[PDB]
Amino acid sequence: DCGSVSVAFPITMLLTGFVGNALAMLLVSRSYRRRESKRKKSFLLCIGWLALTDLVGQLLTTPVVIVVYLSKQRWEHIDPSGRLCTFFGLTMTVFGLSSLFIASAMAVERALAIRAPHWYASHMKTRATRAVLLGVWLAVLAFALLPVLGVGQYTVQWPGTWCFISTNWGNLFFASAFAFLGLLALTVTFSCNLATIKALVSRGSNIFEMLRIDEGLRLKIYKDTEGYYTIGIGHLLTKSPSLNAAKSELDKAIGRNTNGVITKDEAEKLFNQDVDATVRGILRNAKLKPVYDSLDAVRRAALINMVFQMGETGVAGFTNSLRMLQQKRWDEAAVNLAKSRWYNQTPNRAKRVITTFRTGTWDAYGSWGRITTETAIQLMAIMCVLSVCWSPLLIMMLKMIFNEKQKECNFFLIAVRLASLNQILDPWVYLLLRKILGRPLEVL
Ligand SMILES: CCCC[C@](C)(O)C/C=C/[C@H]1[C@H](O)CC(=O)[C@@H]1CCCCCCC(=O)O
Ligand SMILES: CCCCCCCC/C=C\CCCCCCCC(=O)O
Repeated sequence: DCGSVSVAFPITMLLTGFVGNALAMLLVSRSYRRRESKRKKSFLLCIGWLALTDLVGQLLTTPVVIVVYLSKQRWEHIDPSGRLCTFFGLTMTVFGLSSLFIASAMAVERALAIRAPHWYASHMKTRATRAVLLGVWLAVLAFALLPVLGVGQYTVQWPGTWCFISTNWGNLFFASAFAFLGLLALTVTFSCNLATIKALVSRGSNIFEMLRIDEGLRLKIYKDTEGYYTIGIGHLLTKSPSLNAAKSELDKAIGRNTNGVITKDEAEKLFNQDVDATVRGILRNAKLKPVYDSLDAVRRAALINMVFQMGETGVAGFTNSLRMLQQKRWDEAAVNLAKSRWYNQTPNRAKRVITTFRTGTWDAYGSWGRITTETAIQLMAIMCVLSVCWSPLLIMMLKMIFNEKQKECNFFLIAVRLASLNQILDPWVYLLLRKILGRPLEVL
């Protein structure tokens, strides 16, 4: 095929891939080193690492492909020894699997953040995410080093412009392993992305999710530190030690026979009741009432959060902080709240609350604005792009293992070219398209 064999493909592919990935890295560096409030620096860390992984993979492969075209093909002439072909095979496989596993790591992380928000906020440290991206790399590099040892081999592919995984036992096992490793990556990505979208639709009110991150959600009847029956977001059922008395208390509050188990919607209903009662306490308190009225809906949630943690009297003791809230001295009020025994006992919770009072945003807890639909469309796009670009290669390889005269050589070049396109689209899908086309979103 005179059409498929052209130097115009690697030239335009390298050009588009280079610009996108070098710029994605530049924007990530400007957005991460800021030192603000949110610990979502790990999401920037993954995108930044993905851009680097994609850029290096293109810089190491494409110049060789260009050189063989200029020399008038015959890879075996330019490389009589097996060094460049095995190296090319290695660099194609290590950077190919790394892109798919980083895409999967992000999918898993987003899913954990939304499906288990309480556990995510306390268990992370950021050092774990940096170690995972290092570990994934070494595990992939070790697998890619198998033909060097003896398991499988890297051969010259049609039209003699590139090298890849060859398709008795060693060659077939190494090829099958790559095929199943690639399909596992796509299945893990699709599953976590579908789970995330489903959960974004299920999301409750902004107050509900705020206290879920701070206190946690339990849908089964459990005992607290004092031994009292509790459910949902810290809702005490009864002070009686009887389990029967607790199940009948929950059944009265809900309506139906729950038998210790409830739904997120029912937990939100019990939470909304607790919100009504805490507002009653605030309005009845002489000191908390003028503060509550002067504050906006977002800042009121930060006050309700404090009342849930310390109680009506506990919050009232912060006389100096409350006076600054009505006077709208947000920066000064933050300092006085930080100078407390509460801040030292629960540093992560106090930091998220103080930021909500200071900025008047949900930023410390998450997005939840118009970004909730923006993320849904972005996750949907990932699944579409990843499947069209990476499925033909993976299916072609499984077909080759299962065993002009054949037109498989022509389609295999189309298949690897599509898989290479995924690492050109990556900076656009994950960062650049949102950062550039952020204005037409408000227009539409
Ligand atoms: C198998 C998946 C590898 C994907 C990768 C890790 O991202 C590396 C691909 C790099 C491409 C780049 O995107 C432009 C280029 O040239 C590289 C090799 C393309 C395959 C060989 C085709 C040879 C030809 O054009 O005749
Ligand atoms: C606005 C988003 C930017 C997207 C840029 C698109 C980059 C496309 C670059 C090169 C085309 C790659 C060719 C892959 C198709 C394989 C078919 C073939 O070999 O004929």
